[PDB]
Amino acid sequence: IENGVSMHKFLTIPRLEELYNTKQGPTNPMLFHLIRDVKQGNLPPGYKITLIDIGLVIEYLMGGTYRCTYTRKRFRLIYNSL
Amino acid sequence: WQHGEESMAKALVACKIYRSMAYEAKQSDLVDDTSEELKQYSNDFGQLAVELLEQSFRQDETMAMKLLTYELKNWSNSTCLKLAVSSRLRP
Amino acid sequence: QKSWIESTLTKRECVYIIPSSKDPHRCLPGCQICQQLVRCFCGRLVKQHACFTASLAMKYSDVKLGEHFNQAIEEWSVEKHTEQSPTDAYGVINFQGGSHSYRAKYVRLSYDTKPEIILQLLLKEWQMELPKLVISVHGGMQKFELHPRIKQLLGKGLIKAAVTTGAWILTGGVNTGVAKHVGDALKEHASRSSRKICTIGIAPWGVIENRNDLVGRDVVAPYQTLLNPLSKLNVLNNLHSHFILVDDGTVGKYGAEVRLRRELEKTINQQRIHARIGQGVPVVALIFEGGPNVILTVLEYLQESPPVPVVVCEGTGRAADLLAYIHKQTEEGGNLPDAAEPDIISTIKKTFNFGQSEAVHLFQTMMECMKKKELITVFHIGSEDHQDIDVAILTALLKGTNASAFDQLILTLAWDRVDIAKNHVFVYGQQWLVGSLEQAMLDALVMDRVSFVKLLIENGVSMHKFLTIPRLEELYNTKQGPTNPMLFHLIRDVKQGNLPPGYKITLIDIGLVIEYLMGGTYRCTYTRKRFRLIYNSLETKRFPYPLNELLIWACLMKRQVMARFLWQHGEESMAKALVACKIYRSMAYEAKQSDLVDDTSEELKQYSNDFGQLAVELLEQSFRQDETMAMKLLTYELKNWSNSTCLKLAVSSRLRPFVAHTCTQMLLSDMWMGRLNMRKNSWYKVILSILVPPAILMLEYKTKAEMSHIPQSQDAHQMTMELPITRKFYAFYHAPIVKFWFNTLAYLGFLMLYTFVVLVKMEQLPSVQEWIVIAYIFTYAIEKVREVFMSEAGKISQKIKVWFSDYFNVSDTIAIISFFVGFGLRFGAKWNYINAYDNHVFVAGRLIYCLNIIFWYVRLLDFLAVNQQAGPYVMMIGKMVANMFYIVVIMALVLLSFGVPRKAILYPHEEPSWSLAKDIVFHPYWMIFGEVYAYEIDVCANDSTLPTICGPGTWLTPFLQAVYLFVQYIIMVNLLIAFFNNVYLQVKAISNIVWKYQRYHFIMAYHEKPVLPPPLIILSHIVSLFCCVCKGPKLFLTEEDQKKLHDFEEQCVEMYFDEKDDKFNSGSEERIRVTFERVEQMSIQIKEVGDRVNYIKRSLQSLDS
Amino acid sequence: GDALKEHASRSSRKICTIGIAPWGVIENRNDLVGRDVVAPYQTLLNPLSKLNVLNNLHSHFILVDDGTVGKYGAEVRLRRELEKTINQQRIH
Ligand SMILES: CCCCCCCC/C=C/CCCCCCCC(=O)O[C@@H](COC(=O)CCCCCCCCCCCCCCC)COP(=O)([O-])OCC[N+](C)(C)C
Ligand SMILES: CCCCCCCC/C=C/CCCCCCCC(=O)O[C@@H](COC(=O)CCCCCCCCCCCCCCC)COP(=O)([O-])OCC[N+](C)(C)C
Ligand SMILES: CCCCCCCC/C=C/CCCCCCCC(=O)O[C@@H](COC(=O)CCCCCCCCCCCCCCC)COP(=O)([O-])OCC[N+](C)(C)C
Ligand SMILES: CCCCCCCC/C=C/CCCCCCCC(=O)O[C@@H](COC(=O)CCCCCCCCCCCCCCC)COP(=O)([O-])OCC[N+](C)(C)C
Ligand SMILES: CCCCCCCC/C=C/CCCCCCCC(=O)O[C@@H](COC(=O)CCCCCCCCCCCCCCC)COP(=O)([O-])OCC[N+](C)(C)C
Ligand SMILES: CCCCCCCC/C=C\CCCCCCCC(=O)O[C@@H](COC(=O)CCCCCCCCCCCCCCC)COP(=O)([O-])OCC[N+](C)(C)C
Ligand SMILES: CCCCCCCC/C=C\CCCCCCCC(=O)O[C@@H](COC(=O)CCCCCCCCCCCCCCC)COP(=O)([O-])OCC[N+](C)(C)C
Ligand SMILES: CCCCCCCC/C=C\CCCCCCCC(=O)O[C@@H](COC(=O)CCCCCCCCCCCCCCC)COP(=O)([O-])OCC[N+](C)(C)C
Ligand SMILES: CCCCCCCC/C=C\CCCCCCCC(=O)O[C@@H](COC(=O)CCCCCCCCCCCCCCC)COP(=O)([O-])OCC[N+](C)(C)C
Ligand SMILES: N#Cc1ccc(COC[C@H]2O[C@@H](n3c(NCc4ccc(Cl)c(Cl)c4)nc4c(N)ncnc43)[C@H](O)[C@@H]2O)cc1
Ligand SMILES: C[C@@H]1CC[C@@]2(OC1)O[C@H]1C[C@H]3[C@@H]4CC=C5C[C@@H](OCCC(CO)CO)CC[C@]5(C)[C@H]4CC[C@]3(C)[C@H]1[C@@H]2C
Ligand SMILES: CC(C)CCC[C@@H](C)[C@H]1CC[C@H]2[C@@H]3CC=C4C[C@@H](O)CC[C@]4(C)[C@H]3CC[C@]12C
Repeated sequence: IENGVSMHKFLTIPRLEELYNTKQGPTNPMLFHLIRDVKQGNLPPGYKITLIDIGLVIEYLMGGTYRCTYTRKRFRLIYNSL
Repeated sequence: WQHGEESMAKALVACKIYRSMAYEAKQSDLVDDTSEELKQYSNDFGQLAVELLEQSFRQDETMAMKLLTYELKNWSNSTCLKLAVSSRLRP
Repeated sequence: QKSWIESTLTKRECVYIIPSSKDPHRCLPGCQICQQLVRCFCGRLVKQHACFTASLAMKYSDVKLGEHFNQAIEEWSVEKHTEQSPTDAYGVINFQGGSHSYRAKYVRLSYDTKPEIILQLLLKEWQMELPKLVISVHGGMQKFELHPRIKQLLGKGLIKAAVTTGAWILTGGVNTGVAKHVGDALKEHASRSSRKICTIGIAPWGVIENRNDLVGRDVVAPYQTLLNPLSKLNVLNNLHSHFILVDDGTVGKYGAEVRLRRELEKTINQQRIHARIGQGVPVVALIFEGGPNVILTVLEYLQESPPVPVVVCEGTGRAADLLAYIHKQTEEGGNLPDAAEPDIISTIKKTFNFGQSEAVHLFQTMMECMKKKELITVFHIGSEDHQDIDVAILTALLKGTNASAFDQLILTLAWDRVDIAKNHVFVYGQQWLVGSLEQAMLDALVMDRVSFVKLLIENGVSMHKFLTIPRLEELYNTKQGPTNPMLFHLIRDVKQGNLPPGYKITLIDIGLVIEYLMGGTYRCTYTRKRFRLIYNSLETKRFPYPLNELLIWACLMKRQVMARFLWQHGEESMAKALVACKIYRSMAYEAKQSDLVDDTSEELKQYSNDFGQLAVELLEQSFRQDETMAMKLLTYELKNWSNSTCLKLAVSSRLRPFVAHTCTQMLLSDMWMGRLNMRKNSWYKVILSILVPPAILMLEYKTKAEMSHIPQSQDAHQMTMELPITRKFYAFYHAPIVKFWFNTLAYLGFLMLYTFVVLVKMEQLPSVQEWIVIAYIFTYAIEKVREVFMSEAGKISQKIKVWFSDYFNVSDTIAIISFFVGFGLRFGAKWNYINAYDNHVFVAGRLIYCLNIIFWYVRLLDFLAVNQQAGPYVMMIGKMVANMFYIVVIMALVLLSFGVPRKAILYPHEEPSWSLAKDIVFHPYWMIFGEVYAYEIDVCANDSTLPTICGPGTWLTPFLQAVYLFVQYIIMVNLLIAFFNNVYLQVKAISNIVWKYQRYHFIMAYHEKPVLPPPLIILSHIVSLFCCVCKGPKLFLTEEDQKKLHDFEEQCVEMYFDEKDDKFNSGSEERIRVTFERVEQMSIQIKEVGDRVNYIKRSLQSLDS
Repeated sequence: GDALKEHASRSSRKICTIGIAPWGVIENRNDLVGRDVVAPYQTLLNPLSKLNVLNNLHSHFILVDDGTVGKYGAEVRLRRELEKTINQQRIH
């Protein structure tokens, strides 16, 4: 960042979607569990995580009427574009 | 956290994420607990927010009270009080 | 348009077109290649214009039919062939990358702008404050490098010189020249640091990358530091806070910045540096490299009118290395030493190779620079030049520019830099004039620069000469500095509600404020006949004690740093600190109560408590030196503070740590004695000497010398001149210790009677015991009316408001009024003669006595509280009843939660009756105190005392009561035991302090009391009214003791400040850091000397071969 | 007199610094006239002055009245004779 990296340019969907789907680093076994809960109990074997699914975790973790930007119409629309 | 803006808001969301992860991790019987680690992570961000509010408050008490109550627009139109209350963050 | 920028500032765009020079690039189809590549002599090619008029000419082949008479090709004139319009690019850069997202402002103006409009932009539009210095850095035009030695030091001082003086740094802005390393200096040494430097960068729009990104109206720009290798232009540097981007209409070429920049320098040097000062914002030029354009610029400035000095930095690049070089080999003004033409042109030929004609031309340009050697500074970073470039940049404006020592000082004053003024304006052998120093003081006072007020007093300013009426009257009437909105409000109050619009404050009006703020009988020197007389007249206007008058000014203006400074200069140090505590304390009270603006009362009370602590810390210093003279300091009349007293001023401000200091308590103990020496007597002998008067002659007294520190009445002091017999009786009965016991024996014999009267039958007429009691309570009440009238302060409603601010004076009013209601009903009733108590009026009077008696026992706590130990416990009881209040409100709720179900379950068949109010509250209260009512629980039991109360639902009451007492005792009584035990220590500590404070009012009340107690006091009244119609204590000092006492106070303020520093300078934290800050410097000097020995070894091999 | 300044001549222990000068060469002679009078004396080094200013940090002064004014000289006798008059005193 100091030597000239703009995180606005480096934060596309596939990248930030890739960042969740990494075993090349310190990972959380808690996250894949949280995803199984919000997904009605199912987990397909491959299952590259998506951002609409992270949204359901945060909405579950923040509780109440919290609604993440990953579950909105604007994002769900452009998500299917990319 | 210290890069970007909305610093208290990001610290009070973070306290609530870990706090909920700790609760689920404790209650959920999946592997070894890891809940003592997440609550400390929560209380670390919850302390940052307080230490900022003290900083804001000593500068201008009127604008600091505005910081508590402005709609966020990036955090579901919530509020820094509402996020601290959401995490039972009493200080 | 809703924008001054849009309405006023203008862009530029080459509406006309002029093709590039001649050449088609390659590629046979001449017509295609023309429109494809060919640049305008504007600077942009045909397809970039878009120039709607020219667009319908782009189609034809372009604007301007062909060959066009080569005169007319070059007839490109920015004034003729380029057009203005409401600008497009003004907003906020949002530098992406780096860290923190540093955020700057920009604008795209035309070079056709008038110079004033730019100053209108920086200040009014961009909301900037006018600086006190401008640093115009010229130097490298192309990206270069500095030794990390030479880099960081220029980034120490170019910052520090710009922080302190609130300076603007005018760069090129583009990240290729000096702006890079200027911009880096912002980085390492924390340009924010809670104090941002307003760094500006002026560049031309035609040469900067990402022009499109900065287009838009008030738009945040996603600008980034992307140094593309394929880019040809420069990047805007990050750490510059502002940018001005001239729109020359062209693109690609440099050049259209140097006009505006120099004209901005003029436009700032034509601004008043500060409303109080009559100079202009000075300008200095700084250099880090240079080609021909730079050293030519250096020549311009030295030639300008006013001349702008120059600071060159040896060791930074082509020019600056040379400009120090040619300048070092020069003499006074204008020379090269006899044989230097060959050497210096070779340096030119090597350092910047043009070659043997342009060298000599620019060499002649270097001559005319070295002619004005006096304005140029050659700070060389090698060893120790001009003491750390801060000094050099700031002192450079204090060089041969013909500015007298006044003009030299006042500029360092605006900058708020004394180190410059000390080391470079008060240099040995300076030519100071008569009023220059005094005038600079008047500026430092109003601008609130204490450090120059110190400096000017040290360097020969007598505040007795500089404190006339108009000056000190002007000082109140200033907006050129930190002012107090509270003062003009205080003036409106004392002026009956009026305020004429102009209203230059006067000193008779400040006097009315102080008299209002100090209260009581304070009378300032500004309202007296001597001052009011000479005031209308204006040697005789010089204020013999000025620093008593500027201490008040500093405090009425809420200027603490000035107050504490002006406090420690002069004399009467405690007195000035205790007045100051009272001024602020009253200002805080008025500011709190008065609903004028935001409160500011938390600020004033701390200012009060700051001076109130100084006085205590001095009294401790005095007391540890000499306890006898310190007690004199408490009680001498002041003669500059309304003939008041340091105790009286501390009491006036309720300043308990001074009244509870062990010196006042040691004095109050010595006034309690009187002439008696109760060190070598005992209370057995004082009491016996009251009942046996001739035993007054066989107990020891004090001489006139032990009574020298003790204030006295006039009569009491006259009788120390002579110890005869009739002086030993006066000395005894007029001692406060004697008046006390002589009143306790009368008061104890009062209750014994009044107890007897109340326990024994009372017939129609009062017994002898009861008449003696009415005599006491009557004569005792006359004593209290006397206390109110002779209280302190002539304002009647204050005599009353202060007397009812005391517990035992309010209860006496109730106890005395109740008694004569009782005597009236008792005495003035139609007695029955068959049986008393057939008269309900005689009953009432008697029962008032039986309750009035309670007031007169509790009053024994006023007499028991004279003791060391008893007193504080007495004073605790009130503080503790106040603090237990809410535990007891809960205990009363638990009571009614129980009493109402109990009464309702057990007694259903009740009509409305006031007994219901009792029975819900009566037994549940007595349960708190050990009464279980064991045989009223379970009323249906065999052992019951209420078997008739047995009925439906009465089995619920033992459950209810089990819960009740659990809550009372096991929770609420032990919570209260816990309360007290965990609050005892701090209530006991406050209560010692409050007792020691009330001990002033108690003892000083007894100098005023008559001798005889309140049955025989009427004699002392009749004697006083007989001696009032027919015809307090002071500390009398001779002239040689007022002398030796002021010497004592001065000596103790010395020891105070000395010991306060010696404690600090000898502490651990202060020795670790001076140790730390020298291992800084030594570590640098070892590697320095560690570098020198590396340059000593080279000589060994050199002299070897 | 400056050495008194920097290194805290008071320091709770004042040095009894004496300065013997002649009265005829000192500025503000009139200001120092009077009987047991506190003098409003100041350090005003007027450029148009020709005489010397009494230094501040000296605790005492002996100003010989030679009868004349303007000339130096009438101090060296007393000073040396004071040295004798002290060296003829028992040190303790
Ligand atoms: C024979 C039997 C008959 C009677 C039986 C029953 C007797 C009942 C017994 C009652 C107890 C009697 C003692 C009361 C003690 C008061 C405490 C006190 O002084 O507090 C404060 C009073 O501050 C004031 O300013 C007071 C001014 C008015 C006087 C108080 C009226 C109370 C009257 C009650 C009449 C009850 C009499 C009922 C009968 C008609 C202390 O002062 P302060 O706080 O510093 O205030 C000054 C400064 N300030 C204003 C800025 C704050
Ligand atoms: C600094 C402030 C603190 C000090 C405060 C000092 C001020 C204190 C204020 C005190 C005044 C309080 C009121 C007094 C009594 C009147 C009310 C009353 O009950 O009257 C009764 C007596 O009526 C009479 O005619 C007989 C009165 C005899 C004189 C006693 C009161 C005067 C003394 C006052 C000396 C005070 C001055 C003290 C020295 C200054 C009326 O009832 P009755 O007639 O008996 O019966 C009627 C019905 N029956 C006939 C059917 C039975
Ligand atoms: C069910 C029964 C419930 C209650 C029952 C009893 C409790 C009722 C209690 C009422 C007191 C209310 C006052 C609260 C304290 C205020 C602070 C204070 O210091 O006040 C005063 C002192 O303190 C007193 O005057 C306390 C008096 C009561 C203590 C016990 C009396 C013992 C004697 C009676 C024995 C008789 C026994 C037999 C009688 C027949 C004076 O202070 P001030 O001048 O006002 O200044 C304010 C302080 N400030 C400046 C810091 C703000
Ligand atoms: C959440 C916290 C838990 C609390 C703890 C548990 C709570 C305790 C629970 C106790 C159990 C209840 C005892 C009563 C049983 C029934 C009584 C009955 O039938 O007959 C009796 C009626 O007597 C009454 O109706 C009185 C009710 C009992 C009052 C108990 C108060 C609690 C004191 C203790 C509290 C501390 C407990 C200490 C715990 C170790 C009498 O018999 P009878 O035939 O009707 O009449 C015979 C005629 N005669 C009356 C003329 C002789
Ligand atoms: C710790 C160990 C304790 C032992 C535990 C064993 C428990 C055994 C339970 C026994 C209850 C049943 C026995 C009585 C049967 C009904 C008839 C009767 O005699 O009624 C009697 C009242 O008493 C009642 O009516 C019942 C009382 C119920 C509450 C008992 C406590 C509950 C447990 C604890 C929870 C408490 C809550 C605690 C909250 C913190 C009426 O008799 P009397 O009063 O003499 O009046 C007769 C005359 N009359 C007709 C004129 C009115
Ligand atoms: C205000 C301040 C004054 C100063 C005080 C000193 C001066 C005051 C001194 C004296 C004035 C009183 C005169 C006495 C008259 C004698 C007759 C008498 O009383 O006989 C009684 C016996 O009892 C006594 O004789 C003692 C009565 C007083 C008891 C309290 C004295 C202690 C205080 C003072 C001394 C210690 C001092 C302690 C402190 C160091 C008999 O009772 P009776 O009521 O007479 O009979 C009628 C009964 N009937 C109504 C039921 C029908
Ligand atoms: C500010 C002070 C002033 C207070 C106000 C003034 C007070 C003066 C008030 C009144 C004076 C006049 C008294 C007579 C009243 C008319 C009734 C009457 O005459 O007879 C009746 C008395 O009835 C009663 O109620 C007597 C008791 C009332 C006094 C109340 C005092 C309390 C004041 C607060 C305490 C002070 C605390 C002050 C602390 C600040 C009946 O009695 P009788 O005549 O013998 O007839 C027998 C009847 N029988 C046939 C049924 C058997
Ligand atoms: C007629 C025959 C002749 C004899 C009669 C006389 C008999 C004797 C009379 C009284 C008893 C006490 C006598 C001893 C005094 C000792 C001296 C002393 O130190 O005094 C102290 C106490 O001063 C007082 O006044 C204390 C209260 C006593 C008078 C009122 C009674 C209150 C208590 C009633 C309770 C009711 C209990 C109910 C029980 C029934 C004052 O001096 P200090 O402490 O040095 O000051 C310290 C402060 N300093 C350090 C800042 C300087
Ligand atoms: C819950 C804990 C464990 C207990 C469980 C078991 C108990 C459950 C609860 C309650 C039991 C109620 C029945 C017991 C009475 C039987 C005997 C009787 O008749 O007694 C009396 C009536 O008593 C009544 O009429 C009872 C009133 C209704 C109950 C109200 C709730 C009280 C408890 C709070 C709610 C519960 C929760 C409280 C939470 C701690 C006697 O009246 P009588 O018959 O007219 O007598 C003739 C009178 N004569 C001769 C004078 C004419
Ligand atoms: N020497 C000496 C000396 C002699 C007597 C005293 C007693 O002082 C009396 C005054 O003390 C005052 N006072 C008191 N009085 C104590 C008291 C008064 C009455 C009762 Cl019934 C009780 Cl339970 C206790 N408490 C105070 C407090 N908490 N804060 C401020 N002032 C207080 C009150 O105005 C009262 O008039 C103090 C010192
Ligand atoms: C928040 C707290 C809740 C509890 C409580 O405080 C506030 O609520 C209050 C209401 C009071 C009652 C109001 C009116 C009457 C009528 C009167 O009728 C005279 C009849 C006859 C005489 O014989 C006339 O001749 C008798 C007294 C009674 C019942 C009061 C009793 C006390 C009560 C219960 C008080 C109690 C302490
Ligand atoms: C409600 C009325 C009609 C009946 C009597 C009320 C009771 C509570 C009154 C009558 C006498 C009163 C006392 C009279 C005198 C004093 C001394 C004072 O320093 C504190 C209050 C205190 C201790 C009073 C407390 C309240 C009191 C006890």
